[PDB]
Amino acid sequence: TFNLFVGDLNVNVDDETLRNAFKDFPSYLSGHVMWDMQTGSSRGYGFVSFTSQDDAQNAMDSMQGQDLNGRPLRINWAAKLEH
Repeated sequence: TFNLFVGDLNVNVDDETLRNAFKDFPSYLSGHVMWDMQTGSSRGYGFVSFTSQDDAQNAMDSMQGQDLNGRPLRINWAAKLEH
């Protein structure tokens, strides 16, 4: 699969909100907002999965810096979180 890291999420963005923003893009599979399992609070980022690399690439480019709940989406290829 081909996976996007979606950053700069408003802490009020839940799974439903994130999924609704990406649901209709070609090859979309799923979306999840990350939250701190010791507090329950959103980490302000999430992931969106696709069957196709080209389709994940286009969804990223289409949504890059677009506003969701007042905050610009900061999108990149999913990768190990640093530091």
